[PDB]
Amino acid sequence: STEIKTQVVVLGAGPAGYSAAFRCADLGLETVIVERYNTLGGVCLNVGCIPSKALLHVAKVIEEAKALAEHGIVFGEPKTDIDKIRTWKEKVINQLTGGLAGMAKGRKVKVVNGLGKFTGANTLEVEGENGKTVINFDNAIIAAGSRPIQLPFIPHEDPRIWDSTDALELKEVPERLLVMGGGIIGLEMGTVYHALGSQIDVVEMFDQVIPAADKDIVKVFTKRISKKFNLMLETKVTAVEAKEDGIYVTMEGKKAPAEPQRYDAVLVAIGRVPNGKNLDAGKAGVEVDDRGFIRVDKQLRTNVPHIFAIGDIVGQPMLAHKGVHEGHVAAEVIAGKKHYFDPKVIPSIAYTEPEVAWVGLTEKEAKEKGISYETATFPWAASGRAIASDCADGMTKLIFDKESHRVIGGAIVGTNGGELLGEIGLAIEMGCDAEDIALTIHAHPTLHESVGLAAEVFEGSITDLPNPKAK
Amino acid sequence: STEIKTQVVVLGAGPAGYSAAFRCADLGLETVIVERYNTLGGVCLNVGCIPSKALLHVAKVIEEAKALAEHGIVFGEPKTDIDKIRTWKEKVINQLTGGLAGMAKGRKVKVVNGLGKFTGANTLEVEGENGKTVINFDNAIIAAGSRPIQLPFIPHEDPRIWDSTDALELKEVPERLLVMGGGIIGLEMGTVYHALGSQIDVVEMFDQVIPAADKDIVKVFTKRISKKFNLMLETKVTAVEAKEDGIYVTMEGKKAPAEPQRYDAVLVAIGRVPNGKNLDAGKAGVEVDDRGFIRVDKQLRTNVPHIFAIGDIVGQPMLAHKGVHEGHVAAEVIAGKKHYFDPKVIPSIAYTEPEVAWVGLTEKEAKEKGISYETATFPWAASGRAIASDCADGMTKLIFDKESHRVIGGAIVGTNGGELLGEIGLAIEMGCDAEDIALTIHAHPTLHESVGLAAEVFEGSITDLPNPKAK
Ligand SMILES: Cc1cc2nc3c(=O)[nH]c(=O)nc-3n(C[C@H](O)[C@H](O)[C@H](O)COP(=O)(O)OP(=O)(O)OC[C@H]3O[C@@H](n4cnc5c(N)ncnc54)[C@H](O)[C@@H]3O)c2cc1C
Ligand SMILES: Cc1cc2nc3c(=O)[nH]c(=O)nc-3n(C[C@H](O)[C@H](O)[C@H](O)COP(=O)(O)OP(=O)(O)OC[C@H]3O[C@@H](n4cnc5c(N)ncnc54)[C@H](O)[C@@H]3O)c2cc1C
Repeated sequence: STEIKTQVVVLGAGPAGYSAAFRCADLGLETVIVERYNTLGGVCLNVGCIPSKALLHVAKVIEEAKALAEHGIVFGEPKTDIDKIRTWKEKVINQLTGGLAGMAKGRKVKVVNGLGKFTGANTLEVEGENGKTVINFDNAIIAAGSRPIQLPFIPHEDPRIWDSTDALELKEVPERLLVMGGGIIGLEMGTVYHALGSQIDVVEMFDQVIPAADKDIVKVFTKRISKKFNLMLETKVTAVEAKEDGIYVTMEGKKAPAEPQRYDAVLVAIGRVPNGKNLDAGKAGVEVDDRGFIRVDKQLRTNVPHIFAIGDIVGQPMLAHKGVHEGHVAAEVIAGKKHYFDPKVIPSIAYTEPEVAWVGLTEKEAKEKGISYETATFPWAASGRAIASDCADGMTKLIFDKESHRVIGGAIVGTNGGELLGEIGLAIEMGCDAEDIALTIHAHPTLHESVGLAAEVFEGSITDLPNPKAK
Repeated sequence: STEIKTQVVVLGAGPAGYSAAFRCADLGLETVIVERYNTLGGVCLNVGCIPSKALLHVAKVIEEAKALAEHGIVFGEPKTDIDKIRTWKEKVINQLTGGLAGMAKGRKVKVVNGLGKFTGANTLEVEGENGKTVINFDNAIIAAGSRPIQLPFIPHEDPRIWDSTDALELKEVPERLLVMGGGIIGLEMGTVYHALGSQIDVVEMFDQVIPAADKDIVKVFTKRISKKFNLMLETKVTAVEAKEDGIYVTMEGKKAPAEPQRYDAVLVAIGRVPNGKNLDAGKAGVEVDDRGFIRVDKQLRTNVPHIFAIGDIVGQPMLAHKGVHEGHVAAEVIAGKKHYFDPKVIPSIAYTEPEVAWVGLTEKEAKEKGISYETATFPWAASGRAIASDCADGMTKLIFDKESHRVIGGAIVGTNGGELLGEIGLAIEMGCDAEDIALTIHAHPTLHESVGLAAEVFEGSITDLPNPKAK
């Protein structure tokens, strides 16, 4: 065995973890990062956002190429080699995980391979293949992330029952695939496999996919994917049978078929739960809650002043950008700076086609916390760029506080829609009002000028559309 | 003949004109718009930005499809029908011009077909097929736009010598095409024709394409298109001969070939000049300058208090978004409101592949008006989204004022790069400083988060990069 000592040890090397660690190094702190897997970057880099975007990019080009056929460019069908696609994806990932190790070396952050668990309130041991390493620390940042949900009546040991990780290994292209969960992750994998040939069924208990998004926004999305997928909303999987020739799924609800359906694979994309209970947090005084989260305060302090928690392990939303930013705050706080983590806004994007992107308050949220608001919408059907890009069903929506006229939220549905959120997130943060946005000159013809036009709709000054607001 | 009377007559129905007209109608003014061609929307809609986007979209998918070949999706070569591509383009345009007429009717803006010229300081006649219509007006908005430059030693009567209009009719795919002018318009048509098969030569007097954009930005662009085009910088066309088997072009300068080269067509994309001298502006008191522009003030007043000018006919930049905004100000001013047109920022975008987009001060501009500044760059090679989208050469650049820390400019080179300008234009308008941007949470993985990352580079807080700034 062996024993070492530093100021800061970080547990987990996803976006939250290594962000904190690198920020610690840069603030002149002595840092060690503990990670159980062979590479850094955690879920996001290895089995998450990045691999997903690579496959989604491929799926998009395929679908866009095919659409050109009726305009005079006929590619015919792709000859496809999933093994090479898989190799590309692995190349993209390895490039980035290399950079991460590289930068970890440049910042002299020691990396330790093992599963780490808390010994005492100042001691953490990692049992990695290497040996038993005991770590003595002044400060600890817990960043151990989350994992996919499993149901108990489901045969999760059968290789045809997939979690997201399995979907992204791109083992095969199932002829008929069931997606359990009309959430973001599930809808994205649906998009990938449909491009590659799979027939897609989605089963969702709620009455709309992407439950958190507004109704009008998801209405546009749904009218788009219901052409591609078989959507079974307000419907529920009651039984799952592993048979030789398939997975037999029995459903009940509004769209349930009478008989059990046979599928070649089933992706269970129900959600994710925190890894809070697996660190022996108890043995360092840190309190885990019932659901698995390690609750923290504006400074990312656990109930143990010198032990911090960041990322998915801390609560919704389980998004990468959240983790990074909390990681920075947590490092800065340890390094003495008086900083706090409280963003008024956190963006969310579904990178389906069309994309569904939103930030700030949704109508639902305001309609519930009793905020009085007005919305303004610009439909892409009136957008030169959108028509010319053959993506003319989409809308940009801004949500204003009706007496301050301040922008409190925004949403997009459309191709490359997610790239419009930067402007909206910035405006909310800066306290912009409709006039500020409307009078900013937006390039023509872009999609993002729809943001400014939405504002003009509010101001009742818009000319690119019939204008009922003024006389 | 026939004679009519209204409060406002608008001359020209491009983006500036119909914007002004529609804004006038909405402000309760009696408006007539005069346009010489059969459809509304002017150059931008009919032979400009829209047709260009349509063809550019097609070209992009073609190039993106072809690149998938080395990843496991092999489409092989497209069977192409330029006549159908042409029909598509004409469909996209007709849809939008239909909407224009429609909205013109809904706003009860009378449209008059003819070439209009100024009779007196309150009287304009239009000679259209229809007849002779004399128009008596209280106010006139001049929005007659610009036209492409022609050189005099060039045989412009030869159908193989093209302006942009000719390029966009997509008559044929020349085997060998010469683009005169490494400006935006020229570089974009090069991109279209290369996708459809044309061999491309560009000849540019300056030492870089897109002269106005920063060196470091265009460096990245150039290293990309120099793989596709034959770039002849610091080179000049001295002669052009119409022969049976081609157009023989003689060049001199740094990259000039010894002998004249034979080309199947030559696109002359040197620039555009104002239509200021063709309206008999003289006969209404309006003064035209030497170069063709109708100079105006912060309110878009000509030297004749009740006669306004908007759009290309007024000065650089000759961009559609400028025209629209001025058109609104001009209408509002006429309707009594005390409004002014002075934006601190006007974006520019080349919709090539990769895109080159910039807004606010460039390094050049500041290095000349003696502003002391610092820049921050984020290279896309470090971008997960960019790598995963197979577009990993690109950079986002923010230019800050070094004592206010305010953002004064920004530029992007990369795929869909133009959609990132909205955020940057807004921040400059709002007077944001690097911290405001850096602390705004940007979605991961998007391209636009490179904006926030560039700011973090400036703050010296960035962790997605080796950070030099912090010890
Ligand atoms: C399919 C999919 C798609 C996604 N797409 C997006 C997206 O588009 N945008 C977005 O923002 N987010 C996306 N996410 C969510 C995102 O990946 C997570 O929010 C993010 O990875 C959380 O990072 P983290 O640092 O908190 O945890 P993780 O990335 O989970 O990192 C935790 C690390 O700690 C390690 N670890 C755990 N326990 C121990 C132990 N005790 N000892 C040593 N090491 C340990 C784990 O191995 C892991 O590497 C996606 C997720 C999935 C699954
Ligand atoms: C190939 C190309 C690509 C372009 N791409 C972009 C781009 O991506 N982004 C961008 O912002 N801009 C782009 N532009 C520039 C943009 O098209 C112009 O800035 C815009 O059209 C200017 O609009 P306007 O109303 O000022 O003038 P115009 O669009 O030129 O409209 C003037 C109208 O007045 C009419 N007219 C002129 N004289 C008379 C007469 N005396 N009587 C009656 N009618 C008359 C003309 O027929 C015309 O319809 C592009 C231009 C070209 C050529």
